[PDB]
Amino acid sequence: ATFEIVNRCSYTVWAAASKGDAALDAGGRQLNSGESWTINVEPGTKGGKIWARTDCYFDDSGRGICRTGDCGGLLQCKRFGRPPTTLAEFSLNQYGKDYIDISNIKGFNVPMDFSPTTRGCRGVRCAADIVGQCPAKLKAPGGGCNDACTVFQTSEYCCTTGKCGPTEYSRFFKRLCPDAFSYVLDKPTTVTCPGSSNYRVTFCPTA
Repeated sequence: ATFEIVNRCSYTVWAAASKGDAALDAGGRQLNSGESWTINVEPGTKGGKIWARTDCYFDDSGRGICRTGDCGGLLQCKRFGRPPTTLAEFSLNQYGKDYIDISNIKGFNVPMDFSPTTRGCRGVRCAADIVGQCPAKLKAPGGGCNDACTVFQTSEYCCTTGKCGPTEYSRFFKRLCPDAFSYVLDKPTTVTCPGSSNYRVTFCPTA
């Protein structure tokens, strides 16, 4: 499957793509404002994620740091990134279909659209100004808006026991972005797409 990753933000981002225990394609790349990077993701990839990283530094060997979304200091990510990270999430070729969503469960750093470029379904978007409107207790001093599990480490926010409800913090993310997951047991906003669809992830889709 191809994923076209497009940075429409006015700032550079370092895109990342991983399934948690491995890179997808090269795992990460710099995207200046307006640049597009197309990756190939193996069919059947389960639990894949794409995100943006901000304010990164890397040396000539590809090691360094990002202020949001850092994946163990690597330019080419092979693990998931440090919150806060808006997440494009997908599982491909699962019994004939693909499944896509956007999640704020790991916080928000950059607005995003995640849409098919092929027929048969609809995209999802979280492009409100969540960082500007972020509750004071969730603001990440490094940049971004953390989720409440990251900040407070409770069973209720992290849904550790499997039985959590919405919270004042999850409801903030859900009010600003109704079509993204705001907590683990949110009513799902997953879209079913034809198996083997192709996609575009656009950072900062609106102005």
